[PDB]
Amino acid sequence: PTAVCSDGTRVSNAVCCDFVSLGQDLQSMVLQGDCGEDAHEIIRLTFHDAVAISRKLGPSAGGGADGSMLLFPLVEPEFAASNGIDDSVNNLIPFLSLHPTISAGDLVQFAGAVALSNCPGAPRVQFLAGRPNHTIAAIDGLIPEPQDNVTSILERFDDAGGFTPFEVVSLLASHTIARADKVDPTLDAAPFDTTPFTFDSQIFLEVLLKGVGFPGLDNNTGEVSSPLPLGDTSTGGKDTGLMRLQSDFALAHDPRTACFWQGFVDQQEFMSQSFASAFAKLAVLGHNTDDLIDCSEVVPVPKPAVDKPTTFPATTGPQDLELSCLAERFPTLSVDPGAQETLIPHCSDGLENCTSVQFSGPATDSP
Ligand code: HEM
Ligand SMILES: [Ca+2]
Ligand SMILES: [Ca+2]
Ligand SMILES: [Mn+2]
Ligand SMILES: [Mn+2]
Repeated sequence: PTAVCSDGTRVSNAVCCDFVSLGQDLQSMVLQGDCGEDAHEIIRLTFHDAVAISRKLGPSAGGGADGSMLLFPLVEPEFAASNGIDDSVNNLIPFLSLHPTISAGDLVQFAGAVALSNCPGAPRVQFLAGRPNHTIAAIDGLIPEPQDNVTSILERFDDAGGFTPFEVVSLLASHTIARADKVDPTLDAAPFDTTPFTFDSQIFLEVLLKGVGFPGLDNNTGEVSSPLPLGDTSTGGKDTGLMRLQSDFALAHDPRTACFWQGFVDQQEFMSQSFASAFAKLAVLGHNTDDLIDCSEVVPVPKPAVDKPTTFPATTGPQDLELSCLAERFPTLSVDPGAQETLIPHCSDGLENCTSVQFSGPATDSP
């Protein structure tokens, strides 16, 4: 039966109402309404928590979206594939006691939904509640790494939850708001696209440009050359140059995924809807949706997509593209004016001095 919540929201089930105050606390205490560092790491955690599940190995290998990352913070966060995930994990642990009617699995996925809503252009994702509050730690080896090839990547997603190559590329839209802190031991927050605080299709276009150099070292595992490597870090600045993952490069050029990859370029609505569909499927891995309840209405309405069209970043152009998809012509797009590479801002407000909430906690990371 229906009820209305404290902020006035109509809900199909009154047990959805407990998520209202949780969302408010996630914003006030961690996310701060920003599509910033803390939001990005929390979105990354939804994937690390959910994908640790295997059809072929059976339930003992992992329970998927079950909050195992939070309930066993001394196990999975410290596996090599998850180096750096401790930040999100430690930020979320306190909410377990603060909102004890909400399972760790629900907490992770709801935090991800709220985090996404802070990012201009992101979809309002489905949110189902009712994941059980108990599980066990997954085994190591279930999380794809940037050095993995496409066959491996596709097999892992298929084994986790029957994701198709389209769904995999759709999920990787998330790298439109992604940066790397661990891939290069000399770099902090190296962005994967020129708008890491905007949920747009720049990532799809920019992975297709010819690489020309590196923002840091030239020999990091899982990293390939970037088309826009220049930053201001060599002189003490925080605007790290753009980084490209080997896995993104490979997905953009593999015959199984290349057309899906390019298909999202300058297709904002198609990209956000496709991400939303694949993400909703990721969010319930390890669960039958019949055992869950629909609490989608308590997901905040996201910031709207920006006005700006998809364009070539300064100093780049269509002549720099490496195309692989024969089925669809790459669209004609404007080029941003400028003779020099434009620094990619370290903060959503365009400055370099922003700071982020970080709670201390039991999960740890390595350099
Ligand atoms: C083949 C699959 C994937 C690979 C190889 C991969 C790899 C990576 C790597 C290497 C980083 C940088 C981590 C660091 O050094 O700090 C990263 C960050 C990130 N990942 Fe992915 N990822 C994959 C899929 C996904 C999916 C499915 C999602 C979400 C649906 C996701 C969301 C994110 C986000 C939001 C960040 C940014 C975190 C931040 O900026 O602080 N990734 N990913
Ligand atoms: Ca898990
Ligand atoms: Ca972006
Ligand atoms: Mn960190
Ligand atoms: Mn990060």
